[PDB]
Amino acid sequence: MKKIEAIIRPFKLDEVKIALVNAGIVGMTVSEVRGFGRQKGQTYTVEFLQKLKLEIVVEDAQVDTVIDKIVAAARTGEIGDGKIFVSPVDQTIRIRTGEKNADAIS
Amino acid sequence: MKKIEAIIRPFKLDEVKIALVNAGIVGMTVSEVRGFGRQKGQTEYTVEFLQKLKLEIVVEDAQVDTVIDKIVAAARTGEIGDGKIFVSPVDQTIRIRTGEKNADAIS
Amino acid sequence: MKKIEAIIRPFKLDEVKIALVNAGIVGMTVSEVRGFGRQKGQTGSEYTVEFLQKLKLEIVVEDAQVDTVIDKIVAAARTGEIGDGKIFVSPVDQTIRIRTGEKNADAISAW
Ligand SMILES: Nc1ncnc2c1ncn2[C@@H]1O[C@H](COP(=O)(O)OP(=O)(O)OP(=O)(O)O)[C@@H](O)[C@H]1O
Ligand SMILES: Nc1ncnc2c1ncn2[C@@H]1O[C@H](COP(=O)(O)OP(=O)(O)OP(=O)(O)O)[C@@H](O)[C@H]1O
Ligand SMILES: Nc1ncnc2c1ncn2[C@@H]1O[C@H](COP(=O)(O)OP(=O)(O)OP(=O)(O)O)[C@@H](O)[C@H]1O
Ligand SMILES: O=C(O)CCC(=O)C(=O)O
Ligand SMILES: O=C(O)CCC(=O)C(=O)O
Ligand SMILES: O=C(O)CCC(=O)C(=O)O
Ligand SMILES: [Mg+2]
Ligand SMILES: [Mg+2]
Ligand SMILES: [Mg+2]
Repeated sequence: MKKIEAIIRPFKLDEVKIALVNAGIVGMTVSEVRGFGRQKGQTYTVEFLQKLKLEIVVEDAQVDTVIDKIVAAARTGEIGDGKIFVSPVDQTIRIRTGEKNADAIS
Repeated sequence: MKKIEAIIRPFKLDEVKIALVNAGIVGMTVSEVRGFGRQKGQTEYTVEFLQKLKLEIVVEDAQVDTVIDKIVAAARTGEIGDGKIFVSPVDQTIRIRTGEKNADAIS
Repeated sequence: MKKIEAIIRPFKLDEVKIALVNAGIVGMTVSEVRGFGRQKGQTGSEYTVEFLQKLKLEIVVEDAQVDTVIDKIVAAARTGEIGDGKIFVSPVDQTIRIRTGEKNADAISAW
């Protein structure tokens, strides 16, 4: 299991969501963040820009799927399109039922 | 060391916090997020986000099952959307005020 | 690759941003969070555990930069009073820059 964290432009949320659900990736967590990349917030002094952070936990088999769909959906081709961080998840538990791992993600 | 990340119904934060603290787990970070799971935002094609709270608690390996059990007992209501919990590795914890590390930075 | 998460006092954001960028650490994500540590949101006695406003910094870097990031975070954010903050380091398997599809070292670099 992996966690996928993607920072994207806020207006791209809808397209990203649709692309993931259509590919059978259903379950994600969204929050509001500010940030900068290599260009230090310049569309020198350094600025933070509004972004959205998507968090998506899946089975290792699905990681490349999640990455492609976000990239396809979030790319405009201008600087500040986002960045994606894949990190390990040791264990997932659904709270309602107590199911673990594969059963908690499907 | 591990990070436990629990997404829960917002109203359940108080109970969750007291349960954790009374079990000796003391240090957590909370943020407002939106989300959906399997049922796509529906309690009732469409997919919607609902407001959830995300709890992050970094603890030692030996405390993980305690954190999980306490969050589950406090957070469950019995209905879809009760939450989900992810445990992930943490290499290093550092207390900024003293520069203390790891077990002494969590204790 | 490591993710550094630092929970700091909100008014320290600028000092941290300056210290880090000047050390060659350029790329960061900030969010608003609430928290308590060992002293349970406190500072007469007091009985409720309270959440206080904090900022979460997330900085992904190459392994060779972890020490610099911690040093600069400590120096910028410390005040000597409780609640100064906590830093968590955790592994990153893969980084992808969405504009180009560059990965890992390229996608963390300034190039
Ligand atoms: N190393 C990093 N660590 C944590 N967050 C980062 C990092 N790099 C970028 N971010 C976050 O991702 C957002 C998007 O970054 P961005 O797309 O600007 O990356 P970039 O490397 O500058 O690529 P580009 O050249 O296409 O702009 C940033 O505003 C910030 O939130
Ligand atoms: N795979 C996932 N990745 C990231 N976040 C998730 C995932 N699944 C759920 N979440 C987050 O946890 C929240 C609660 O999920 P929820 O409890 O509805 O999970 P579920 O698997 O659908 O279980 P249930 O059948 O009990 O609803 C979601 O709104 C979302 O924020
Ligand atoms: N074990 C933990 N897990 C998750 N978040 C934590 C933990 N400990 C602290 N935090 C977060 O970091 C913030 C600052 O912590 P704080 O500096 O008060 O740590 P401390 O251990 O109490 O050290 P000090 O004695 O200097 O106050 C908290 O408000 C909370 O957001
Ligand atoms: O965030 C943007 O839209 C442009 C600025 C940028 O790419 C950056 O700060 O890295
Ligand atoms: O989040 C809720 O309270 C109901 C919706 C749900 O369970 C889901 O989207 O998976
Ligand atoms: O967060 C603060 O500024 C003081 C309270 C504190 O240190 C804590 O809850 O651990
Ligand atoms: Mg950029
Ligand atoms: Mg659900
Ligand atoms: Mg404290």
